[PDB]
Amino acid sequence: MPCSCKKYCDPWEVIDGSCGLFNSKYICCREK
Repeated sequence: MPCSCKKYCDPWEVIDGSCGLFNSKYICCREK
């Protein structure tokens, strides 16, 4: 996956959506 599901992003990555079941997690994709 180019993107990645995490509760919070990386110092080099930024949010892009909401993953998980009740959207609890976030679809964080690379800062490009």
